[PDB]
Amino acid sequence: CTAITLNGNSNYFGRNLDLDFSYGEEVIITPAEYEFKFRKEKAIKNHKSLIGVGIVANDYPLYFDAINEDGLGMAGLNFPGNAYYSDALENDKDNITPFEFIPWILGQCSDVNEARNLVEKINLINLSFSEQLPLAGLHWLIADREKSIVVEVTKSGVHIYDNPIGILTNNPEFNYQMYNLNKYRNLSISTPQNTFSDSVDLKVDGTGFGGIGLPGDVSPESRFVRATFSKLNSSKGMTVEEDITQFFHILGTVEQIKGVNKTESGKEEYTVYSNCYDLDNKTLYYTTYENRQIVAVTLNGNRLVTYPFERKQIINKLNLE
Amino acid sequence: CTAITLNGNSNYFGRNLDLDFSYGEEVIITPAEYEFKFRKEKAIKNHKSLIGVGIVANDYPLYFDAINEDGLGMAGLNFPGNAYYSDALENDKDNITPFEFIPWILGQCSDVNEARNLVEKINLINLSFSEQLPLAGLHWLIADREKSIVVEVTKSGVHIYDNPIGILTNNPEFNYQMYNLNKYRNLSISTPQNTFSDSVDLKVDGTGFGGIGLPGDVSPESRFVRATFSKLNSSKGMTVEEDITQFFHILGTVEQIKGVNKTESGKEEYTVYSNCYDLDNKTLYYTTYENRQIVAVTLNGNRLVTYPFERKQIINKL
Amino acid sequence: CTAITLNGNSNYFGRNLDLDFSYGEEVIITPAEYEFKFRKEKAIKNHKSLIGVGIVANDYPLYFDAINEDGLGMAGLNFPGNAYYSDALENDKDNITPFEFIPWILGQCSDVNEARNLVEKINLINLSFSEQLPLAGLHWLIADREKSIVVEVTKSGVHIYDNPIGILTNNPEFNYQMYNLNKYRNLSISTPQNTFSDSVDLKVDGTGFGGIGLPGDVSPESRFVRATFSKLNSSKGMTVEEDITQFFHILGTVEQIKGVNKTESGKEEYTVYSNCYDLDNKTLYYTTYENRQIVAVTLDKDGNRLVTYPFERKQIINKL
Amino acid sequence: CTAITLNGNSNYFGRNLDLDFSYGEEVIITPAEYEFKFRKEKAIKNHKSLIGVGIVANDYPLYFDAINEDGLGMAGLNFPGNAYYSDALENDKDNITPFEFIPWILGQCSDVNEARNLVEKINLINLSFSEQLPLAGLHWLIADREKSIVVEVTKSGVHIYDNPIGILTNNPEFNYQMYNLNKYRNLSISTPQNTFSDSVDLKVDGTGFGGIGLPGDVSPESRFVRATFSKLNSSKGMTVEEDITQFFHILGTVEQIKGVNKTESGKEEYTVYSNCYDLDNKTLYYTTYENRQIVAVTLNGNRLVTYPFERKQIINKL
Ligand SMILES: C[C@H](CCC(=O)NCC(=O)O)[C@H]1CC[C@H]2[C@@H]3[C@H](O)C[C@@H]4C[C@H](O)CC[C@]4(C)[C@H]3C[C@H](O)[C@]12C
Ligand SMILES: C[C@H](CCC(=O)NCC(=O)O)[C@H]1CC[C@H]2[C@@H]3[C@H](O)C[C@@H]4C[C@H](O)CC[C@]4(C)[C@H]3C[C@H](O)[C@]12C
Ligand SMILES: C[C@H](CCC(=O)NCC(=O)O)[C@H]1CC[C@H]2[C@@H]3[C@H](O)C[C@@H]4C[C@H](O)CC[C@]4(C)[C@H]3C[C@H](O)[C@]12C
Ligand SMILES: C[C@H](CCC(=O)NCC(=O)O)[C@H]1CC[C@H]2[C@@H]3[C@H](O)C[C@@H]4C[C@H](O)CC[C@]4(C)[C@H]3C[C@H](O)[C@]12C
Repeated sequence: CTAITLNGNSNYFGRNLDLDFSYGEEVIITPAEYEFKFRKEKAIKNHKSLIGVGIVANDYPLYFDAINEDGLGMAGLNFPGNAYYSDALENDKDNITPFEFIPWILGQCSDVNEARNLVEKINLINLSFSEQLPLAGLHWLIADREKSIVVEVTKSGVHIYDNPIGILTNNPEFNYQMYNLNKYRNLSISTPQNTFSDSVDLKVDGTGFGGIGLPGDVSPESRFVRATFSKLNSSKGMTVEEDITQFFHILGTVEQIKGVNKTESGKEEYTVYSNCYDLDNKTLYYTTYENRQIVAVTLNGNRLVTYPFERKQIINKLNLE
Repeated sequence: CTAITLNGNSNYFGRNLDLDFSYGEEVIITPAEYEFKFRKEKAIKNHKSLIGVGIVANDYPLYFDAINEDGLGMAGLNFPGNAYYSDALENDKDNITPFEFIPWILGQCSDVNEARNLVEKINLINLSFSEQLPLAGLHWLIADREKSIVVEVTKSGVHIYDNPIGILTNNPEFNYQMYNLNKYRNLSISTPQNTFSDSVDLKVDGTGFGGIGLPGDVSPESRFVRATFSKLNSSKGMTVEEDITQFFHILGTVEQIKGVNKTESGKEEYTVYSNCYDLDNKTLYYTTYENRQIVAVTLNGNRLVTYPFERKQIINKL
Repeated sequence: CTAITLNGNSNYFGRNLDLDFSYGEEVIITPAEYEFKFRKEKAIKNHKSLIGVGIVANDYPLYFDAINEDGLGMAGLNFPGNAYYSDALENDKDNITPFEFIPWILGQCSDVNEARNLVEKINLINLSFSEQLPLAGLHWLIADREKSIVVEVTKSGVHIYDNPIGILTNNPEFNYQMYNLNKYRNLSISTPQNTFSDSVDLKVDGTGFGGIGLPGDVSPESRFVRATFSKLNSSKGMTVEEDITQFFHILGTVEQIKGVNKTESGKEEYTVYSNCYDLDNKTLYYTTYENRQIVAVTLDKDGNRLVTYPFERKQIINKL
Repeated sequence: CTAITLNGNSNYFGRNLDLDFSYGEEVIITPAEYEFKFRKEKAIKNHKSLIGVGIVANDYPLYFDAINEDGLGMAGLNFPGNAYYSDALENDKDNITPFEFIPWILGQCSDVNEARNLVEKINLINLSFSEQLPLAGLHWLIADREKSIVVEVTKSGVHIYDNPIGILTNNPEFNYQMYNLNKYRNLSISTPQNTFSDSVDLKVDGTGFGGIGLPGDVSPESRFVRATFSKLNSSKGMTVEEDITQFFHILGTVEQIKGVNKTESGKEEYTVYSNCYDLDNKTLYYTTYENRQIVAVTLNGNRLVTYPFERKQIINKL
């Protein structure tokens, strides 16, 4: 997984979902009056509306990522072995499951400071959705038009990090990912000078020599460094449309193609989908492994509204046969 | 630039064009009876038809890359400083300009063996198209449904290589690009064993550790390595559409986004377009920096036929 | 700085000292009845005798590293910015200065277990030796013939780590150094198989291809990785002499030569000295940048006065 | 193997011998009137005196490396599969065996210019010293106080390269090794500026960050890069003693310790010996894997004078 933010003509938030199969992902709109039920807390019948990507099960929106009507976003990314959910209920804290976490925050919070105050006081409980859909360890990026935070709930407690670069992947923990950037300080967007030695006449026979050292593999640390470099150095766009186009290019630099990353099961990890939310305009844009054409749905009831993903390449054919 | 081939349900050939500006390139179809004129050789009045990408100047198709009706493809890629074009004509050679080279081969040859035979008799001469379009240094990938060759014309002469992997980028020369792969033999698609030492407990907290050491930057040698790793390991598709999708993902692994590669001039190098030719079906598929949605035109008079590129993002709004 | 342990025919502990300048360091033996004075604790008049390397100031042994008569070793290595020394006394603790730490542990402890029990009760306090000799940020490797620990005293408190590989350099903190090893699991001492793709005939035209990916620079994390690789894979010696030989080869893999590492002052950081303590035989072996020949000194252990041997800083060449 | 030159207060040449066993190497002085016999050329009764390292078989000095009385040095380094020795005699060339090569050059030449003239008319012939000492592929560094050349005799003939850096290891061929330096131009001896991005506050918590990217392994290409970086940046000494000390520190950067490099035989490759010749003072300095103490012998007869290497650690016990 890779999640990023971008500040341009509007303000954006999005992710690659990286997995060795598809859940049959869809656009899910949760209107204001869809009743959010909680395993261990009281229902909320009136809340902020959400748009995002996930699956519906038992008429519950299982968000992979989403935004709300105020342009606050939240994404769950794989965090195997580091996530620690409590086996105890707290009498003085909201006892919230991981699958309830996106609704709990995006339903009630208009910005990152409100999200942070609510997250500080949460008890994330170790309770699975169902036998079919068991828990797996996550961590979260939470973003608004101004800034982003990382939430990692581990054995040492609820950690909230200011995220100065608006980047997140998988393991390790965020301080380790941020520390890992320090050894790449020498990378550049332009042909560097010969600091190796002015006693040898080193030749440059192409462009891009300044990036040499940037890791190119799809390990989480490599994707965290490559996404950071690509995002922080990406050219400014003239329009919102150029920004969205640029955002999918940034997610592309860390995309996983089928065949380069074979999991323990022997299945191929790949970028199932990519998305870009325009936070200011509350619009979801997405692509899938199978379809390059961007698809847009805007957030404008007590029932979920769903649009299933097209998993076929939609080609503009100029001529037949 | 990066050019690749792929063998799947059908057989493919295509490239990224990486530059700091667009030339206003378009689809050009050159029909059988468009007359090819050469600066130092007899005109060809009747030839194979071409579909490709480039510009039309003075009613002449300046191809960046193209295929013919037989499914033979040819791409010119930047080769600055190494390309050497002769000021001298040779009476025992075909004297051909670099900009005439795609027409000369694709007009006349049905396959790579025929291409190699014609290249073996060539003398690439130092005459520019015009004062406004001077020669730049190029090398070529020539591919059919079965195999590919690289043509590099340098000070030491006309070099033709068998391309065992179907990959080409820019400098250096092909024997250096191929030799450069050897130090990456240890890379893997899978989590490796701890060979570092049995005496320390090294842990894996994520997938993709096998690839650690693959280069990520957009230098030509890094892109040669990354394209090769991505292409040779890419999963087989079950249909031609799955193959075209997979092809565009492979070119995506070595795409240049605006901002990460700033030239001597201070302009941003970027992937202007990406294309995939289906050689067996004679169909061109392409994308542009500005438009993710693939456009297709199939090769099915004596005048150039053109289809301008649309550089606007075509978004499906539900 | 790089500090290592090695287990062979005997058991060894030692370090590179990497600095911009020599500090006039020399061999210092502290005998059993040299009185150890502490700023905030009772003097120790009878203790284990020490042999190590450091400077003498106002008749006090300021050790860079040392062992005791029981073969317990301790080294202080640079840890700038991360080291945090307390401005206050702490209640149920021994209040010990950083310059007193080596005397405090090696004077009283015979093994790592005892060292750990003592460090658990310690508070390192922000008092300098003198105006001319202010405190620098350090962390410590403590080693015996069996095992080693790391001590890092930071803002979050006194941390003690089991050191499963017997390696320490500088920054970052020990959990970061250890985690950083994980990305190198694929390195090998032998020619690897082509796992890149069996669709391309990759050729091997020399030995050492298994190591490709091992970092070669003298940053502290690169030295941590390269020392770990060299030490864990180093061939076993047949004799104690072969072990000592090997130990100096291992420190050599992460030596800093003059010219490759230029500090902010313009001065080059370099390996001032390398040492190997034979813990079982209580013998200090050392080399200097200037002199390749190993010098040996054995633990002068009775008495009450510091005994010192200055470093030979000339190349001692066998002319036939 | 790694061979280097260094220019300081005097001028130096020397090498690491990297192998998985010892031949019982020794110092060999060949006097002026030891008769050099050649399998296919006229004997040389009077020549320049030699001091070097190697073995003596059948009263013949088999040098691994040596200098002569004029301060001209030559070293043979492993070059497996690339070295090609001729199965033909050439009437217009000197037909010299690989094991005669060092005597042929150092015996007759007073500097690298002269060496180049003689190599331009050599034919290295496929003729072994004996059944027990068969030919292995070599290439050569030839060095004087001013400059150095590399000789690689391959399938495509006798190649001679100016060596602008005074470094040699093993494979690949010299143009490939020099080309491979170009991707390291960004390395530095000082803490670099944050060029990665202004928008993130990257921290430096130690010294040596400028070298990040330098390869640390003992592959021939990694040793070439590392030796080059270490030698071109090494600090000047104010004395000859400080130069010799520095020289052993530079070779130490690319030394092979027992255990990190296992040959196809499963034996450990290690730096058997390191040497430093003072070319101006005609003095050999050497260390062995087993003895850190530097040993000196000066070049000051019909007979080889030889001193075995001590392979015991000579420790100063106070
Ligand atoms: C891509 C990863 C895969 C994680 C995983 O299973 N890793 C195991 C591992 O790597 O060891 C995450 C991101 C969003 C996750 C889903 C969302 O949180 C919504 C929902 C939450 C439920 O608790 C479990 C099912 C699921 C569909 C989740 C399945 C899966 O958890 C997803 C899709
Ligand atoms: C500029 C690019 C190569 C990319 C590049 O230079 N990027 C920077 C880099 O990689 O350093 C090349 C590829 C094909 C070339 C064109 C084709 O060969 C057709 C035609 C050939 C004429 O001789 C000169 C004009 C031109 C339009 C050429 C202009 C230009 O020469 C092109 C479009
Ligand atoms: C000053 C250097 C730190 C290295 C460094 O960063 N210098 C290069 C530079 O400044 O660029 C340290 C390393 C070991 C230190 C000594 C040892 O820790 C022992 C002892 C400890 C006392 O607390 C202070 C005096 C001193 C002699 C210390 C003096 C000095 O504090 C030394 C020698
Ligand atoms: C094999 C080594 C180089 C080290 C090596 O091969 N590396 C191990 C590896 O990388 O596998 C070379 C260097 C000098 C060579 C010798 C000298 O040229 C002198 C002499 C030359 C004779 O033609 C063959 C025997 C020999 C003793 C040679 C044996 C052997 O040919 C030597 C000693």
